[PDB]
Amino acid sequence: IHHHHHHVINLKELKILHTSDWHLGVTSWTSSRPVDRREELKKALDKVVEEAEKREVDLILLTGDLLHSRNNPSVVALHDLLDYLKRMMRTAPVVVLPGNHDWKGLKLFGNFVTSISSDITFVMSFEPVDVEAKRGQKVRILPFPYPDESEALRKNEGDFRFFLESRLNKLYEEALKKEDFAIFMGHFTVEGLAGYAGIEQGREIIINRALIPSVVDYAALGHIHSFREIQKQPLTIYPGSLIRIDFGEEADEKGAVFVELKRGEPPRYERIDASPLPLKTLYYKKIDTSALKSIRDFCRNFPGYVRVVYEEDSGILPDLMGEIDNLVKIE
Ligand SMILES: N=C1NC(=O)/C(=C\c2ccc(O)cc2)S1
Ligand SMILES: [Mn+2]
Ligand SMILES: [Mn+2]
Repeated sequence: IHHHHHHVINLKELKILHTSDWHLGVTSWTSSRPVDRREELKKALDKVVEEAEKREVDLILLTGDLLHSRNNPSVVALHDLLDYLKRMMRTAPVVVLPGNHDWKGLKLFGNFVTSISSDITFVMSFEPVDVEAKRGQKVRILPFPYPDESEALRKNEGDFRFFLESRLNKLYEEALKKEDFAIFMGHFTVEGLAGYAGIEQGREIIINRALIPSVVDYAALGHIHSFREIQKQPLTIYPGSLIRIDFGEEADEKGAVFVELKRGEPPRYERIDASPLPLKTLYYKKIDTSALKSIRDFCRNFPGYVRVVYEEDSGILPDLMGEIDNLVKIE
């Protein structure tokens, strides 16, 4: 046949796959028992990609931290990224909103790649971009990346906040000039999140959810590891990551989201579960004979990774990480 976009008259529906926060390249628990997450992660992504193909989505949105390493991603990590980007592009046009990147290689790459292809678009600034979806639908993208110099501008909280708000107002106005659909994409922490917020060791951008341009058909967010449905109008969602990165994500649901839009109807979505490996934390006062029994018994047939937390030493610990290959941390 052909392998370009279709052009359907008066089509007022849009099918979206939104995934985020891949963290390609991650090795977890390096201080206790390093575990390369690559194999588990690629399984999840395959599942997401296969779902996309089955649902014949029209557009694929990628937000958040696709690479784990801020400034120095490994070659393997890069190769997996570009590999998965190609696979999606074979399914549907892809729009990518990069996370908090350091290396300048990305911006030149993203622009060049966007200039030469009609199936991937990198949105690296605050400028809106119109894109064409799989069946010819015109989609206006309103991007909200991490601001480059303003976080380091050291401008007071007041002026910085006003900068952000004025940026959102601009996006609001640009969304009103929409042909067909408009989608917001952002990479920041929604104000008053509980409890994926209050994360440390990273410079944070807090945005009140009311300030997300209310006239968009969908608000695709990334940066947060847990799936959250922030609000219904405009439908605003963090997909979450695809694997449980660390033990604070034990109780999380991981996957991507499928979203359907129809002009005269309200937006509907289904979660696509990545069904990643489970995590479990076991708690004890001391590692006594009872605790050893409990640990050994639990880990025995548990398919995922296990952390043990305890308060006090009480003699020489047996080589538990030896007998139990599942146990990745005893602090
Ligand atoms: N600290 C960082 N987090 C990221 O996601 C980084 C880079 C990135 C580059 C391309 C892309 O599509 C997503 C993220 S750097
Ligand atoms: Mn982030
Ligand atoms: Mn993240």
